Amino acid sequence: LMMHSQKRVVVLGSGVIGLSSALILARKGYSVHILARDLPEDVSSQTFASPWAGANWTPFMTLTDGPRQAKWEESTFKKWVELVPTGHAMWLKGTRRFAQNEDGLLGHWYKDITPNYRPLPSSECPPGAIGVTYDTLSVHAPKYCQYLARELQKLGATFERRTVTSLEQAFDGADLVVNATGLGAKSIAGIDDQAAEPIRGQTVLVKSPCKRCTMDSSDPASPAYIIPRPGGEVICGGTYGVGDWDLSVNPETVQRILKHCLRLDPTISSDGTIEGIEVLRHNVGLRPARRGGPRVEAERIVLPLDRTKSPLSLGRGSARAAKEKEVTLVHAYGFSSAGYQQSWGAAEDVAQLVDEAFQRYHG
Amino acid sequence: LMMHSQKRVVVLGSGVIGLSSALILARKGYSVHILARDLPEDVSSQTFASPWAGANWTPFMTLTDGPRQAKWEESTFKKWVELVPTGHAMWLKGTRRFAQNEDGLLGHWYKDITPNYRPLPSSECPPGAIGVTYDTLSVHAPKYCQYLARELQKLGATFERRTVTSLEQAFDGADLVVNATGLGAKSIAGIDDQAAEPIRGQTVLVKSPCKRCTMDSSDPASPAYIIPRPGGEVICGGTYGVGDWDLSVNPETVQRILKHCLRLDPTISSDGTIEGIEVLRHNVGLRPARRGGPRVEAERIVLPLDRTKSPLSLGRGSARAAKEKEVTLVHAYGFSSAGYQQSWGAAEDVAQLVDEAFQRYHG
Ligand SMILES: [C][C]([N])[C@]1([O])=O[O@@-]23[C@@]45=[C]C([C])=C([C])[C]=C426N2=[C@@]4(C(=O)[N]C(=O)N=C4N5[C][C]([O])[C]([O])[C]([O])[C]OP([O])(=O)OP([O])(=O)O[C][C]4O[C](N5[C]=NC7=C5N=[C]N=C7[N])[C]([O])[C]4[O])[O-]2136
Ligand SMILES: [C][C]([N])[C@]1([O])=O[O@@-]23[C@@]45=[C]C([C])=C([C])[C]=C426N2=[C@@]4(C(=O)[N]C(=O)N=C4N5[C][C]([O])[C]([O])[C]([O])[C]OP([O])(=O)OP([O])(=O)O[C][C]4O[C](N5[C]=NC7=C5N=[C]N=C7[N])[C]([O])[C]4[O])[O-]2136
Repeated sequence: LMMHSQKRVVVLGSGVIGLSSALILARKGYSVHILARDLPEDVSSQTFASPWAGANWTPFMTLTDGPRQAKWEESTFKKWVELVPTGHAMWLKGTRRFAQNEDGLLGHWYKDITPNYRPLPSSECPPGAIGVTYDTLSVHAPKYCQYLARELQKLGATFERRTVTSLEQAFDGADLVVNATGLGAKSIAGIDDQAAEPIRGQTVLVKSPCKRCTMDSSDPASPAYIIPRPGGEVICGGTYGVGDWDLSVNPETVQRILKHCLRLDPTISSDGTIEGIEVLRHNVGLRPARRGGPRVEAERIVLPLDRTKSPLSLGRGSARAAKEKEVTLVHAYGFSSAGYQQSWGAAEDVAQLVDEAFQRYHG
Repeated sequence: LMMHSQKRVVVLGSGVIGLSSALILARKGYSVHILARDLPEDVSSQTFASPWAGANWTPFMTLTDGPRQAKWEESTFKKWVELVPTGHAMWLKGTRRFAQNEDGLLGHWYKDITPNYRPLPSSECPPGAIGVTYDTLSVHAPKYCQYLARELQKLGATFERRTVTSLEQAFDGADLVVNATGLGAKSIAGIDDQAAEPIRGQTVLVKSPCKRCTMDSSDPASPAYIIPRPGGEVICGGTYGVGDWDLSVNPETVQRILKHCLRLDPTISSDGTIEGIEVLRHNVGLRPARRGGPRVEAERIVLPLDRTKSPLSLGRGSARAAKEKEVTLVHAYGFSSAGYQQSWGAAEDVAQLVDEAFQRYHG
């Protein structure tokens, strides 16, 4: 007769959001099992977003438009500062950010977070653009997820490859699931979220000692960015193809991205020419976005599902029947272009929802 | 000092085409190694087509439009007949095929292949449609690939998971590669085929003892088909979304497919109603098609690649340089909606090209 945990949770999804959420829960003493199709070793899989990110910290919203996003970003910056000594995050000093106009600088809301924030002179911007410079942070996206997974191993979390088609498959050995499935949320019966949408991102991974980050949103016909990452490499971008599921490399996009990034910073090349860029890989990932913004909230659901709950329910629609339990589903998906930079703060909010649900519903 | 093989080949890709090609080569005494991202155990992976097929034998072209396709189909039918005794293929007796008009019956070219071919009376067709009936064959798509893989194991072929980005990575231990990469052919440097395109197919897998196949192309607003497969299950379709990469399940498509299939055959349900259909899974796969039709041909290529051969070449465009060898690349991709029904005949043509290349170029 042993004393077993009364704090079991399943995390569905093993991208940066599921991993971060799992880790804070494990630290809080929950017994965590991670169920996912794609795991941190899957460093070239296009069926999840996390391998493909820069990943730097670049706020995209005003406070009024994105209050949660700012909270989550501010919290994650603090965490990444703590990771610099051990090399899991890296300073991007003197990052340059260009916008079409003052509005695109988002009210400068993050100016107390990124050190050394200040305007750039027009001489330091693309023609007709406006700019600021500051010190930000980046992580090596696949290696950061693998780090989180090692931390999870030590805290007793376990992992299992599974592809779920209906929610009851996740409510396996726990009465609370964290839904961190990115795009998958649309096609799981009992979630069925039609608002989930991809935002396609093509990049070129380059070998370069360049440690300068440049974020250029001043040309609406050509998104571009240069994001150095731990390790001797730079990610050159990019695209933001809303609703585009295409996983193939566009060769014309390659040329546009490299020409534009070269204009922003010639040192990404050996000799300043497109031909001097040492290309390591051409990449395409689908950012998991959501019309109406990221979903971070707790829902109570009755199982089994019926066709009345979900058009995708399995079995005969004719059912209604069977055993019947109520469970808690804590959503955490739709982070779009900002899942890494929001991940720690989002995870903190997920863990708070789990604590509150446990108090109300789980004894 | 042992006598080693002088007949090494790599097959790049492990869908039905790569597997079939590998198997005929192994039978011919080649030493075959299969390199692929997705292998036959990956029965729910959306990054290749082969898990998702019906798979039945339904010619789609006239002889004049598709001479190779007909050759390949006729050969594969003979092979599948040979597989019926051991349960790897199944007769679909009294299959019904509906078309909008006589032209859609393709000149009846296959009437000596499928037993019991004859016209249907209009009373047996959707209103305004024309029809024929015949006996055809189907295989269980994922299990058929797993069968081929067991046959390959016995003949000494080996497998390795790899995702290739540039052709030299495949020319590993062999001077001849079979390129059976489906959609992947567009994004591998040294192949770069912009004509590769997906054709998206959504289906509903249903549990039903129904053994009747119905193929309905008489409604251009609603493709539909019911394909029984070994095992107690039927695949209900479908869609043909040319150029559509969307991997998510469309709930409105579910309703259209089930309503239309029910009109064609009520016995897919327990009680003849949509609600009586026992749904096992909702599926989306991308057929690997190609503008200009399937590509089955042998090319000679110099390695290393340079930026002049491929916009996606790795390293600096500035290169031209390095060791330099010529190798043989035998293409086998772009089979669209007909890769299973063409697979054996296509493999026979691949193996002939390999024999001829070996004679001319490989000693
Ligand atoms: C500049 C920037 N920002 C940009 O560009 O944007 O972006 C990214 C992405 C991409 C694609 C790119 C190209 C880039 C990048 N970069 C970054 C940065 O820098 N930063 C940040 O922050 N971010 C970013 N990004 C974005 C990201 O990536 C995102 O957001 C994330 O990753 C997201 O995450 P999550 O949410 O976690 O998601 P994922 O990863 O996708 O994962 C999912 C999961 O789940 C699973 N599943 C699904 N479904 C299912 C499942 N399982 C089971 N069953 C079912 N059914 C999967 O598998 C996984 O695990 O930028
Ligand atoms: C009625 C009919 N016909 C229709 O509907 O159409 O179709 C299919 C499909 C689908 C999707 C569906 C839904 C259905 C179905 N079905 C069938 C029938 O019935 N019959 C026939 O014949 N067919 C069919 N189908 C179609 C099929 O599926 C196809 O064609 C095939 O599968 C194709 O094959 P292949 O060519 O082999 O391809 P895949 O599978 O995709 O594979 C590929 C491979 O490769 C690899 N990769 C790529 N990339 C790469 C790689 N590796 C390495 N590296 C790189 N980069 C992959 O992974 C694999 O392995 O019907």
